[PDB]
Amino acid sequence: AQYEDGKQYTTLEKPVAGAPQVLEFFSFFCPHCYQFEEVLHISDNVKKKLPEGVKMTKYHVNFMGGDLGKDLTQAWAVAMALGVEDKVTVPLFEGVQKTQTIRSASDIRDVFINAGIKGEEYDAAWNSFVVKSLVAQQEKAAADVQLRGVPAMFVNGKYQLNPQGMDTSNMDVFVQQYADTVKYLSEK
Repeated sequence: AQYEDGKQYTTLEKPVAGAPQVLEFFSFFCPHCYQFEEVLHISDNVKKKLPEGVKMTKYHVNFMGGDLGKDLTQAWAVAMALGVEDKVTVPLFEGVQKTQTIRSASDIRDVFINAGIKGEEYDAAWNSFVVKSLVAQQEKAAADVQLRGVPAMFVNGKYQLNPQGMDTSNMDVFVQQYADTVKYLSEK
């Protein structure tokens, strides 16, 4: 065929019931994730080709960057609860990988403050049980698929995107092939 298991995707031996339709995993420490976000705009281009009525989910992971890795997962939980993913994503990546000004939870907080979320609002979010369970979700979703690498995308809990099997000569062509694959998998 033109889309083959083990080529543009792999199949999970252990499918995950009740999984989000389109599930993406990343880490602010993850160098390809930086590419995916800032240069390739993967998430965005996938969304543009998805049928709609389709939920898109994105979660942070713990297994990179030790202690700060977990701070970042709790902070992404804060971003999700407050709906401010799109104001903090770029400065978190640049603060971690470009400028390296993020070294503690307090520095993560500064990014949100500078993005205009109020201190009081952030610290209440940070400390809230709704954020705790949002952290639990991120971890549980990763655990459900035995996740050991990012970036990672899963469709309907059964398919995993395999970008290593796509041409990288052209970044544009890489992204479209990627998004078209998600769409293919989506209609499976």
